[PDB]
Amino acid sequence: MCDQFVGTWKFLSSENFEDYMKELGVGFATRKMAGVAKPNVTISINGDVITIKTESTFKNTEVSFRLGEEFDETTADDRKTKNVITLDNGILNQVQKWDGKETVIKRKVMDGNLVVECTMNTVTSKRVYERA
Repeated sequence: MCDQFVGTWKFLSSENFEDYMKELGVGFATRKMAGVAKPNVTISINGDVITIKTESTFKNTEVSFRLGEEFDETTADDRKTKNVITLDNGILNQVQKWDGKETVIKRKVMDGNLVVECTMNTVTSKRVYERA
């Protein structure tokens, strides 16, 4: 019926993740630990406030936001970013901006799988997660 964002998702696979993180400017070596982790992402909703909590990784993070409203995030690679997330037809669209640069992270639920497609400049990278 509806499998939607809320709940807990376990890494399954990734594609092109290395060239994306290079495009972002992630340092050689942070790129390494990022490619061995199998992160667990929990999406939780409290009223009109979404929380995306990333665990089982090298550096755990938690971001809480309201749709359409701009917020700050210091990312697990030390970027200091401004973000706006919107929702259109079941896809969360995050626009992440630091230094005249920008990345777009799209999240969509497809049949108990969460597909996160990240795009910067030329480069796109897909990560798939399985519902826990």
